[PDB]
Amino acid sequence: MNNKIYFTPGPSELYPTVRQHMITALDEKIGVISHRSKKFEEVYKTASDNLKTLLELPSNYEVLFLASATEIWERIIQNCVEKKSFHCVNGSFSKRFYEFAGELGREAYKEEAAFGKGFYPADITVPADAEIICLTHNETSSGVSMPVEDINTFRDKNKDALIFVDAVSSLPYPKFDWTKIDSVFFSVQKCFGLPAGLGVWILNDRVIEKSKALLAKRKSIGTYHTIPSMLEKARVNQTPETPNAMNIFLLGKVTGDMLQISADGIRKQTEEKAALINTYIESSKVFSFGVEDAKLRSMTTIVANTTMLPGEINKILEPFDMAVGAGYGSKKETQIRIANFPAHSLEQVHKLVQTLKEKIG
Amino acid sequence: MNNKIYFTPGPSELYPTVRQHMITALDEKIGVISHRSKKFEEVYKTASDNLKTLLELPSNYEVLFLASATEIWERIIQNCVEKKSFHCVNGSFSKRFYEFAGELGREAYKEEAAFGKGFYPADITVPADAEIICLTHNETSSGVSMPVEDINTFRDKNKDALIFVDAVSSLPYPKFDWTKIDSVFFSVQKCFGLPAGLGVWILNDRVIEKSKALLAKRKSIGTYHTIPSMLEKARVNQTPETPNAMNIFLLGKVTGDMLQISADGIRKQTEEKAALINTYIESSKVFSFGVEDAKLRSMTTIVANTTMLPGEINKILEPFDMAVGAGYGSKKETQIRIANFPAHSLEQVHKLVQTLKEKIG
Repeated sequence: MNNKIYFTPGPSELYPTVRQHMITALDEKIGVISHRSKKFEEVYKTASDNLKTLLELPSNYEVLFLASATEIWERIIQNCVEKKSFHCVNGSFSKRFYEFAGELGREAYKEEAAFGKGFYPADITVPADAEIICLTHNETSSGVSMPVEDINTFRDKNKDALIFVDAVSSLPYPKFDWTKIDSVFFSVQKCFGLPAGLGVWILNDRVIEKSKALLAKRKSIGTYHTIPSMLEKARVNQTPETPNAMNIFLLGKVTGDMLQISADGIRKQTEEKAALINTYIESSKVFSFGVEDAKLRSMTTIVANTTMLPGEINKILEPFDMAVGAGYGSKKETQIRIANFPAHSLEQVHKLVQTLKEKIG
Repeated sequence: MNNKIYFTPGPSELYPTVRQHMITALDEKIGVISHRSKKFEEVYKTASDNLKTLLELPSNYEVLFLASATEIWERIIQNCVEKKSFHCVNGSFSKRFYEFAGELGREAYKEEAAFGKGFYPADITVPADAEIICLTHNETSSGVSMPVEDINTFRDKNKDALIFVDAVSSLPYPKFDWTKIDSVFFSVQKCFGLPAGLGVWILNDRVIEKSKALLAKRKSIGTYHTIPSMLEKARVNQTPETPNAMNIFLLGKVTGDMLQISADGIRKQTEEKAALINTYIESSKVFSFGVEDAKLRSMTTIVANTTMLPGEINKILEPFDMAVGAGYGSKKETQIRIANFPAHSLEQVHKLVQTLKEKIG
């Protein structure tokens, strides 16, 4: 029995109801039913509808299921970019997405900020010939966010561009204005508290139409995971290929649970936990903020500079059945990353902070 | 509690140990651990090694994990075909794979047999400029197989071509001669008895080298799921993106179970069940063979023509806690499809046949 609580930024601690929901999945033989069955269609619709409700999506948006967020990066470029994209790059994830454009033979503009820093939109312009704008709400590697108010400044910079937001390590925390962007995506092993194995692509009419326009130009936009392919199946509560039904099932159940709290309720809970952690960092003799600009510090993946090795910190936390993440990549010995996801309770965070205060200081 | 036994050809009845293995997964927090952790590397290696052992793969082959078999169709063409492929097409799955080539801008040769029929290699030639040969060991839509002895005839028809075999609905039944082909693939929701959400691509040095050659020619071969990308990670017991750890875990456990029986043992078990079913079809007043040539009838997905509607058959079977598949597509009212996978026991098949004999005849 693994009793350790993981404050790691994805995969992470499973949403607390997942165990019982998985037992239900096994009992109901969710893993056995046909992906073409009425029962599967019901499972699909529950997850799709619950996301639309939780995220308050308008009628011009659709929800599509894929294998991973990384897959979604690829599909965005294949379906929606003929020649050029524009990317805000400030860390490892936003950088990799930018790199995909070139690997796929496209030309990408890059607006870059140093690792540990964010963006100041007043200073940013977007070339007119950029077809899409790729923003990262939460750069998980560095702990920097692009708040919704900043995201909202991009629409007028290039009115015709399709705006995509990576909220992989933050949704459902940000509350988007769906009229100012065109698409958001995530995968389920971060704030949704599921095992990895499912990506979710939320996209609007403008995105769909762009894919259809490229296909009409006799450009290949893919195969099974073209937007039209996925859309045709989504309209009958299905997927083109046999999907990860277990996760679609679990997602509908967890989102149901989330709806009982409400998205705003979860947001408040997220903020209360972040405040506990940040208050401790304000006076810690070991930890300091990994991101200088307080407005741009992530509420969901809190990155702290540390004078102590993360390995040493985790060794101290082990007897207390807790673990935090180490810094990303080359920061693995100089920062920690504390996941603050819905799966993490106030009491768990309280225990973490108290333990850190007492044993690390 | 869903107590019905599903003889459906994928998804299908879970391997009998899956329930307890899933409980272990939950207990060990397999869904929580990092995909970059030593523990994950161990899980990965167990699944990879067990497949190499079970399938008796030689040293020039590697095992790669993807999201689905359908994804693998796409990746084969992207990574390995510059201009032209060759496909044997005799049903819905083999047809769709063939269609992907054109959707991706390639030109595909098609060797076609009617639905319900198979191939006679003596009569088949492969153009020299075909870069790959795509064979389907088990055409799940029609219940027709291409036995290994027939598969083996292709190597000399085009020595330089890469030979790919779709064994999605049959592995581990066929026993391939790995020197006469270059790659095989499957997904886990058929004979491996897992919930859907994992594809497996087994490929050799020749396949790997072709991908590297195309990339060198300055052709895009993809992004996260290029062969080199996947290979680099496979060599450290990882994947490029966050994968379906639950299924990688379950796959290693089930393959462990399978190894205790042995692949040849499972083959004998498969044959014994098929014989029970086929003996009944020989004298049934309702069922007849969906495939005329006995040599080409599938041992894993048995297709029978039926004078009774599958819906009526299943209504009769319902009180007995069993179900069979209906015919594929336009055959949904005139054929049934009986899955005979490792998950189905001799006693279960015996119960099915006895019930059919007694109630249908």
